[PDB]
Amino acid sequence: PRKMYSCAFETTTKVEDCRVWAYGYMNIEDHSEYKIGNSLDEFMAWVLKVQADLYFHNLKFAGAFIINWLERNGFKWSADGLPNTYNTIISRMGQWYMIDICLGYKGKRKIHTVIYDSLKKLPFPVKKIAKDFKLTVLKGDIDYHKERPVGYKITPEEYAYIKNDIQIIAEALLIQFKQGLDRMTAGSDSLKGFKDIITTKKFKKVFPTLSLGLDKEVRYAYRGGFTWLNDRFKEKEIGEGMVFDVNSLYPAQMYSRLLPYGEPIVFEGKYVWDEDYPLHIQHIRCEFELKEGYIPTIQIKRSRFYKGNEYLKSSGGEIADLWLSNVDLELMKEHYDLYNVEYISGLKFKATTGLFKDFIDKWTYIKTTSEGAIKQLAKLMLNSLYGKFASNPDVTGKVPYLKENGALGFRLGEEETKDPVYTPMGVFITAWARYTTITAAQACYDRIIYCDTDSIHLTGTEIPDVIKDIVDPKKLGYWAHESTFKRAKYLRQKTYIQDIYMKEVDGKLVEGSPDDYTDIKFSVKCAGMTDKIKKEVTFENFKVGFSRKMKPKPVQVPGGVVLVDDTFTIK
DNA sequence: GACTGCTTAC
DNA sequence: ACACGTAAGCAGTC
Repeated sequence: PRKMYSCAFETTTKVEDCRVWAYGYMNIEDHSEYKIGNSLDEFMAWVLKVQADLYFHNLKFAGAFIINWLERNGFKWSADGLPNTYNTIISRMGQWYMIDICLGYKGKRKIHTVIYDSLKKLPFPVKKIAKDFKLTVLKGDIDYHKERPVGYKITPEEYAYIKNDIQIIAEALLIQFKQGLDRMTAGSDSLKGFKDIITTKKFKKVFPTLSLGLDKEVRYAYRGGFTWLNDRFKEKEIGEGMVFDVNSLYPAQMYSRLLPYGEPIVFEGKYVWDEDYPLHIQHIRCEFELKEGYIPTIQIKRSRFYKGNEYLKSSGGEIADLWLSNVDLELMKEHYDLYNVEYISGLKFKATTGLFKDFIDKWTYIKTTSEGAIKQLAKLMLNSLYGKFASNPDVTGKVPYLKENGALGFRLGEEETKDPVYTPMGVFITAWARYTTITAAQACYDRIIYCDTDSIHLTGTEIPDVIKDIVDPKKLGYWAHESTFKRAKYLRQKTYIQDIYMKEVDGKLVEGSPDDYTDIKFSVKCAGMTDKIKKEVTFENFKVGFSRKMKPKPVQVPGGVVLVDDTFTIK
């Protein structure tokens, strides 16, 4: 039997002086078995003997400290699992999944302690896990800036906070492991849950392995959310308005859209219609013009002519090279005039609906019928599945080492390649989401202000008639009226403020309407702006210019990581 | 269009 | 071996 522990560090804040001042571990399966202490050597002496699986929330962070120690106490990075070495899975993007510390072997069997990221299983802050999973959480936090020299003694209150953090996550992990969700990541749990229901044998045949060449081509057609500000509202304080968003955008598409499967057939030129293979990805080159009355939908990245975040009113005298799904292209043909179109090549796929039916209604049932923890875990299964079909088969890692200056650096290791899952499915799921949002926006063209992925922001407070049929606050894939606002200011993409109408229901501040409301609530959405800076935003100062030197930046230094204060400015 | 290394929005 | 993202954005290095 292999033991699991929930762990945490607290650490100092000086660049010149970065160390652990307290540590905690708790047996996930026996919360009475735990220890708080003030020494890394002591923690790490234990790490090297428990021969168990450890979890930290945000392994990226405690990890820098762990590897700084390992490197100064006789360990080296090795992918081959030798004695006195450590292996890691750290992605190209600097996301941390594992630290495997090998001590040796008894017979064939490895003797080691593996450290994981509980954030990868439970992707929220600890405070929120507590609230949502109905677990005990203390209000407030440890005083972060506070002088703590070597041999600082942990106070009773800090012991309290440290014990509570590790317990919140112990209790949560355990509920998850008990539910069957034992894999490394929330995403791995979903996909395994989905494979379980359709069976591995069928999965392999319905979702075959494409070559790296084809996968890369399918991937040129893989895009995310539609994020668009109607430019007539740009940097202009408006009055009343309202926000609708879809109920579970992605699962909604998975439940009922025509989605691709099986071994694709490659074609040259322009796709020719085929009932048996009715979905396709088409490579074209063309010019185009937005028609009057229509929202733009063509966004061109990775070219020296745009400006990859703009949705374009026109191709501006240049030939646009793009790989598109048939959903993209059908929308695009209806919003634009496309001309001088060169149809190069493409793949076509067979298709069906309800490949995800059994999965989705299983966990939706579990969601509708359960409270707190299990309810959350059921949301987690539903929402973590689709992202995972389009997994990049390039798993080239990052390898840690100590730079000559005592701090932790990173080099890219060898090219590694895993088998492609089923990237076309990812292409179409997100294609359908976009179509859903854009056609709703366009139906409300005379009122639209903004969209971001699953949201449409409209002027005025009455529900528009074209939308009235597909609006319901609960039904999957329908639009829910989630808020109404008194006034708003949209600066650019992912950058807006709203004064939301709220009201008191059971003494709680919950969204209301303009013939209801008891109160207003200021709300700041602004990518890259950390919550402390948001408090400084007001309606008057929220504009290109706004700048505050209050932004934490984590920097590598000898010993570990330290948050340093940086500036955030709207440019 | 292509640095690194990080943030939030969804 | 084990490993969901895309998108839009700021600041500092060389």
